[PDB]
Amino acid sequence: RPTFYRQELNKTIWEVPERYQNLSPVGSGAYGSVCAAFDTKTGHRVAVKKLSRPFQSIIHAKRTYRELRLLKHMKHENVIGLLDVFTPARSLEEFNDVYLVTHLMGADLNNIVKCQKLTDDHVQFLIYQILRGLKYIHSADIIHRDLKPSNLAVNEDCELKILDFGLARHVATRWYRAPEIMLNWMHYNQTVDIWSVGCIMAELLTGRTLFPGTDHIDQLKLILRLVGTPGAELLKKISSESARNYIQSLAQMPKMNFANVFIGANPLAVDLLEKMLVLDSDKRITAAQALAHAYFAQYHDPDDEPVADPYDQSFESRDLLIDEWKSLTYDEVISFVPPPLDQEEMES
Ligand SMILES: CNC(=O)c1cc(-n2ncc3cc(Nc4c(F)cccc4Cl)c(COC)cc32)cs1
Ligand SMILES: CCCCCCCCO[C@@H]1O[C@H](CO)[C@@H](O)[C@H](O)[C@H]1O
Ligand SMILES: CCCCCCCCO[C@@H]1O[C@H](CO)[C@@H](O)[C@H](O)[C@H]1O
Repeated sequence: RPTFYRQELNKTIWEVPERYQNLSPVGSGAYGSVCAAFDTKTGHRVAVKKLSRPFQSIIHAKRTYRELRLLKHMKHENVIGLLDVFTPARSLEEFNDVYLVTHLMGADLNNIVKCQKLTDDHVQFLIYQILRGLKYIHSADIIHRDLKPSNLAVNEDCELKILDFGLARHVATRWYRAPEIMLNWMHYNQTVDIWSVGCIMAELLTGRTLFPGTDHIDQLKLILRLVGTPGAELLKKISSESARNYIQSLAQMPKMNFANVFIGANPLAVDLLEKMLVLDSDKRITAAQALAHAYFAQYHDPDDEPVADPYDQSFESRDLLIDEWKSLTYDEVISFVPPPLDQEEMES
């Protein structure tokens, strides 16, 4: 067991192994509090995330366990991978905090979009990497649920990683969210993530948020203006008569021609955007289909787009006591094994 030390940053107490020095805040959010640090054992900068009140309620306890299970499973070049997991607790009875460590990226995608106007080639490589990491996530029967520029970060080579997963089941921008999430549809497709990819791609191409809604209804207002009011084939799938009547009451909006909306973009990029930003989720392109789209011809390698090991998420169906959730999390902390050092990291 390493020696821990305590330190206050922007009003939150941090207790970490001595290996981690130079703690500086990165951000404070609903996910948790996040610091940058220098890992004196590896010589790399890391991001450290302290779970906020992990066992305050059944919901929070399950959500803590969910996040740790998820992150322990993720081993892919374009997905956040866990370098370390620790708690200052010496015993399960003392167990009340969880810290998660990953490599510190250079910049998130809000900062790249504000820093430069990306070339088409850059947009290809960034979106390709998101879809590559997404193929992996969907292959484990996971929906990310919260792809957005601040959950996407890159290094000096524009190598990209998908970060924090959406932990809601059954503060946080709406701008990249699939309309069916906002409307309580309840049996979501993995293609909610594909909707979010399309919103991101649009923004990378234009420099501007595609759908910057002011609130929940505005968000859907802006979506329907671009993709149109729902077609007959989609209306067939909506049980509620009152819901259909309200839609039929709207000013009927046609789908806009994306070639005109994104005028100047690579026609292949526009074609791919049309296949992502479809209202009907059954008709959105999948991550694996999108990687085979001609827009990615320069980067697509069918033999280097790996899939995930099966992911046992039978826990999602459990209703357990808070003490069991806390206990199962603690077992996961204890059993964690750090990945190996890279080959490039060692010499002769
Ligand atoms: C110079 N560098 C920069 O400015 C930036 C670096 C990053 N960056 N790099 C990695 C990383 C990981 C997380 N989350 C996290 C974590 F900290 C630890 C373990 C697990 C997880 Cl999911 C977050 C917070 O989520 C938004 C930001 C992160 C973002 S801007
Ligand atoms: C008031 C206008 C809102 C329109 C929202 C679309 C209605 C979505 O409603 C959904 O329809 C699904 C299929 O019938 C059901 O499975 C879901 O329970 C229901 O919420
Ligand atoms: C009708 C109000 C505007 C929102 C349209 C969103 C339609 C999303 O598409 C729907 O996704 C559901 C899964 O969530 C599927 O069950 C439905 O089959 C599919 O049509």
